[PDB]
Order: sequence, then structure tokens, then C-alpha cells
Amino acid sequence: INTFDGVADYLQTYHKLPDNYITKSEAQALGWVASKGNLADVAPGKSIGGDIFSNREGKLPGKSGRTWREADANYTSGFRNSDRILYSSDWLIYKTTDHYQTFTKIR
Repeated sequence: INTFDGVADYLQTYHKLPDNYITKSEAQALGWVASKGNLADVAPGKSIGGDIFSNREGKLPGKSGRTWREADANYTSGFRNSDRILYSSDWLIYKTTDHYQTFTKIR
């Protein structure tokens, strides 16, 4: 499951990412080197996802006790793309296709 709909649906129902996601730190621990675009070599069929997304810019709606996390969408191999699923602790799901410049609601 690595599509915007697939993941979105999975999260509001299961409240966790599908098993194909690993954090940056887990990835790094397995030999991932971002500068090399080698994720699919060291962690075949996994995608980066699950890390806290700051929202420093306040672009996503804040709320006390609301934490945002991100996950890559549509990744298969090579360098990460520009697609990200943004999801809150309360299961609001937003999407960005431009490296977090802009966001639109998907759930």
C-alpha cells in the first residue's frame, strides 16, 4: 500500500501505517544513504514514513494535542519523490505533491 487513497484509508481504519513503511532513522540504520538514492537496495519494497512533521510554518491546522506525521506516497525505487501523505493524531489526512509547499485535504 503506497498510494494516497490506499494509505489514507488504511490509517483512518487501522490508525497506523501499513507494514511497508520505515522511519528515516530505521532506514539509516539499514544502510540507507539519501545522497545515493539506494533505499530499494537496502530495504526492498519499503518506503519512508512515520516521522513527525513539524508544521513550523503553520500551513496545516494546529490544535493542542494534535501531532502531524508524514509518509511518502507512490515510491518504488531511486531518490524519494515529491509526494507525501500528512496525517494527524486525529486522522485528518492531507496531501502534498510539491515538497510540502502546498496541501489539500483528502480525508
